[PDB]
Amino acid sequence: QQHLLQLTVWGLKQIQARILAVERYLKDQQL
Amino acid sequence: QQHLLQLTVWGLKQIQARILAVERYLKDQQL
Amino acid sequence: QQHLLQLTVWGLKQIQARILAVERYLKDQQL
Repeated sequence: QQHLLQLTVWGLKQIQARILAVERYLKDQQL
Repeated sequence: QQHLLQLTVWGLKQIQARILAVERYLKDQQL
Repeated sequence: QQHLLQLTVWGLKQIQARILAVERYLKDQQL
């Protein structure tokens, strides 16, 4: 099967990690 | 029931709020 | 029909584009 809901939950987790990386970057670069 | 699609729609809304916070931060800190 | 999973996959794609815009902004503004 294609399990698009499971794939989407995974895509959600990848985007959370990208936003967390940007939050950290801002902190680390002291903006 | 577990309603994973509803949970995922909610998770989507939390990530939109996190990205909006970063967009605002950039504006507010004048980068 | 309402196809909430398809709508959510689309919402996912809009949020990826917003995060990519912020990643690019940081690069372009040289933070």
